[PDB]
Amino acid sequence: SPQRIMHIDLDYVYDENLQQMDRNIDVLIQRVKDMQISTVYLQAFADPDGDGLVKEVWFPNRLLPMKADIFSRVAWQLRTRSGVNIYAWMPVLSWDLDPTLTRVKYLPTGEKYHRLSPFDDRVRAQVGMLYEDLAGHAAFDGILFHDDALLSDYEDASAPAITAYQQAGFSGSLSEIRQNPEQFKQWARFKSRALTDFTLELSARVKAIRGPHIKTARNIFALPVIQPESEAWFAQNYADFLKSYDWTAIMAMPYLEGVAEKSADQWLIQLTNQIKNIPQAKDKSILELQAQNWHQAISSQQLAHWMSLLQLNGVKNYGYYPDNFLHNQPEIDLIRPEFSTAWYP
Repeated sequence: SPQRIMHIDLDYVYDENLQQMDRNIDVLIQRVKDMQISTVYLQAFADPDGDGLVKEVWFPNRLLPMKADIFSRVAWQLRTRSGVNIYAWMPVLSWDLDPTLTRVKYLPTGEKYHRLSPFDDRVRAQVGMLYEDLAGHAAFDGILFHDDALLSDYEDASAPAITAYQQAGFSGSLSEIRQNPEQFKQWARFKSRALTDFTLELSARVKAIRGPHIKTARNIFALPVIQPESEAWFAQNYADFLKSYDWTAIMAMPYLEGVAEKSADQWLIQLTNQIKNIPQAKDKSILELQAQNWHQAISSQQLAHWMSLLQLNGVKNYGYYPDNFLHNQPEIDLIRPEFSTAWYP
């Protein structure tokens, strides 16, 4: 009954030698089966170097090269052999599409992921096509919208964004908006809503092909959850996520956030406190722990400890990213007792 998530990169199975690649996939399938959990968030795009721009994907499509046709069959094998549902993990904005498409612009007079602008209708149509191509070539149970759906307090300064702000009733001058706290706050919420609405447009396109049973999840950064004024520079709002998606996947990753080593546990506890202060928020949230320190491995002992910590703090829905499945990291013998749902009726 509780949700237990393995967040997996298909980058880790890839090999130009398909025979070897299929052997790698076999290990993945067995690994997830052995963990006895509920859900895999499965990478639909390639990004082995973590360059923050997607140039190729793991499924046939109309716009970008397919590095390998592996998403469909890995999704299928996980669902039928490994006992899990599958969310296709997709970027929202960070796509290396046509150069004439509008990119998110930073405020020219501003103090100082490679993202396309969600306010350009052509961006929305082309990203839409990619989601439609995914939906039309694979079977899966949900969509995980990537953490790249964010905008800073100096974004988006592009022409289509400015037009959208003006249509919404704001000044066309972002600097004038920023000079006034009341406007600045309302502008932040507008951007949050705009990003959310774009994801929901994409979900609708997938549902027009896969049908209405598709669930939605989206990654949210920890700051908008634990210090909500930070919405101003993230364009992510926790309550908005909880109302808009089936699952809000919180990146409960203290070391990614640069939290001091000995303060990780207290940071996690504080996050659970904030969540529990919103009724049923924990019931619609997944807390994703980190299994790597960006890279070294987080010890299996530490990761299991964090999972114990979440349970003891009343959080039952959780998971981790990434899984080094070809190398048993984290060690299944140590993680499984704090992760498996097999005991649950």
